[PDB]
Amino acid sequence: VTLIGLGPMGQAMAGALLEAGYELTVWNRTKAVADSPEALRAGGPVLLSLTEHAVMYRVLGAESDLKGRTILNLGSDTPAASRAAAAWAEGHGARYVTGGVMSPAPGIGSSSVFSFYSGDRAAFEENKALLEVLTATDFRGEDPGLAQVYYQILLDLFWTTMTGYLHALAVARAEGVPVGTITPYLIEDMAMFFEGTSAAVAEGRFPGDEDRISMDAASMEHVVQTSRDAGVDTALPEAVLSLFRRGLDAGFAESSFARLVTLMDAE
Amino acid sequence: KSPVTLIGLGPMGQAMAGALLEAGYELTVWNRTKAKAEALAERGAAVADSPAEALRAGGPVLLSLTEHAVMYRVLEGAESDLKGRTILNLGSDTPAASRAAAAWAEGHGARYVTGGVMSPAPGIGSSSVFSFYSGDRAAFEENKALLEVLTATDFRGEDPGLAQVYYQILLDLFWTTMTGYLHALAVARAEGVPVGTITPYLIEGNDMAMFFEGTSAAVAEGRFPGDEDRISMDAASMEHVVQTSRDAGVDTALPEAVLSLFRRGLDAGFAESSFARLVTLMDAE
Repeated sequence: VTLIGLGPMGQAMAGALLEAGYELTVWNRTKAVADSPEALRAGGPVLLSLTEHAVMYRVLGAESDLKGRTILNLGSDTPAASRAAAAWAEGHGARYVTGGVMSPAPGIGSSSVFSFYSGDRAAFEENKALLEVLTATDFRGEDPGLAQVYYQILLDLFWTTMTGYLHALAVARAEGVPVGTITPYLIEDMAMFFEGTSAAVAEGRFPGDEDRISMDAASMEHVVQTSRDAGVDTALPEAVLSLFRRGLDAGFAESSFARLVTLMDAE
Repeated sequence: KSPVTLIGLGPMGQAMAGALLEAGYELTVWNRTKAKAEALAERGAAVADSPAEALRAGGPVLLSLTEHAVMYRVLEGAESDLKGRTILNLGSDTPAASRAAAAWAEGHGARYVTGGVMSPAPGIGSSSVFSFYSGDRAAFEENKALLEVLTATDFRGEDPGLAQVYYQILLDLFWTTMTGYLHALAVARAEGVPVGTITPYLIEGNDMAMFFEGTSAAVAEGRFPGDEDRISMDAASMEHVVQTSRDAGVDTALPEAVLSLFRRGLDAGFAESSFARLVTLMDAE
């Protein structure tokens, strides 16, 4: 097996592969082992863990050596970029599969994490056992963009939740509530709210029994004013309130919160 | 049996009234318009003719209003009747408003307790929900059993603002999370992934408890080592999220606002630090 890209994810992936008995070949620009991107010729599938797909085009003028190779791109980027990368690779005679690794670096050895895969079905199966060294696998289809669609959707919720968490902690600190005291309350049931919200969105109808945008908007005003009074930055909660206001402007006052999705949807 | 009075009959008040009736309390209510109370009167509630009369009924006084300013208006005729009463204000507002409301009430000889009810209306009465309380300790104890009819209780201290601090902190995370969830769903719909398919992944994909604990610990510490995860990478990750949304034609205001915080981190020189260090950009002076 060969691996290019030695950020934290790549180092962790390399270590798991070594510990599992694979004959690993790596190339990196830094000193920190193949002499050139040579690495493609080592014979294994080629794992990429780069910051973006644009890096793949730079790092690789070895395009002739792609013929007959299998590229497993485990770095994240847009679905469009992933589809373009696949087409480029296949144009030089390689097979291509996209991975969306749903774990931080320290989780890479573990049993509790998974990764999405999509692209070349045969190439995925040939390397499934190798990929299971890193995380459990979940192949979604032959469209090389699809694993990235899933990945980016989940990361969207993730980062929005985490920045909200930080803001909540900033309010706690500003109001004299210790981080150790508030943390268990922040941690402890979103599953229930998610399920009901998904159901309502699936339906098409957003009845205002259970919650109403006019009251939700007032609730969010109090959050923002509480942050202001405490002297904490209010950009994030204002952006959240901004969606509610848009709902009100659209005439949604008596509808449930879920109807706001129609303000975010594509045409 | 035991008497209780309630003012404010929006959804939350209506739910609270029903629970109290079902638990055998002698309830008295007052409202600006007579219609919303006839319903509870049919179920055995006394309806008072004025706010003053409602205060006199003899129980603790529960408030479930839209904001604390409303308390000053509806009780305008009735300040003299506050002497010796206990106010349990279960409506949400700012900590500063809650402190002011308590001081005013105490100035007219009442005791005051603040509630932050962590349940939607339909959950009132259930076993799985709780509420924060703060303010007058004795008054909380005297009415604890009554309050446990509505939700489990969690008394935090004598500062009448404190329960609202907790409440607002939690709602801050709650709404930010929920709007993110909606945005995620919009991307799913735009990209042709069915809501039923993506939903279990959104619910189960990342165990947030673990990330929260580690983030809190790091913030408690005071430094933010990038030796496993770093703001330059986190920023790039967020760029891909926003570009994915753009490509799909979905509204991008929310993910931009999230990205904006990472860019501020970069501008401040935080590229090599962990994500938690962004808290110092949000902190009070």
